Amino acid sequence: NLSESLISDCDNLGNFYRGPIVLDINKEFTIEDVPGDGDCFFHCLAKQLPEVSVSRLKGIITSYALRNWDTLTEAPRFYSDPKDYERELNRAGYWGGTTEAEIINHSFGVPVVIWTTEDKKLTSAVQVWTRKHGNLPELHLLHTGTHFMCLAPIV
Repeated sequence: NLSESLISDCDNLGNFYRGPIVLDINKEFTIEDVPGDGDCFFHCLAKQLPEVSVSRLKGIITSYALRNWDTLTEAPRFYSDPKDYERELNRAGYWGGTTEAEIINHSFGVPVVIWTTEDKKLTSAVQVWTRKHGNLPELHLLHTGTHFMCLAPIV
């Protein structure tokens, strides 16, 4: 259940893949609650990036958006320009999600896999950014209700 194994069951939607995939969360994954002031996205990914704190992650994302707006898709769809995005992203209560997942994928190069669940027991869908460069281990998340948890395939 790493990124490349999932995409044949997804649609290729350009900058990411997405597909309905229904897996038993308790049977297939380990999941972890991580606190946060927003929706837990940044703490979850800071945990999975061992040399990167929450504040450093936001700084990397901010810089990447300022310098790579022409090659991003999600942030430019929802924000007028990188300055507008920087102002919102850097509020303490900002809710992270797919917009930052793309920036993390492009900046660190790492695959990002976000599973969604509607009933908290089975997944309903997965969204996948495939590797862009480097050899960092994949970042996986579960999006449940209005928050994110860390996720890893059971070994």
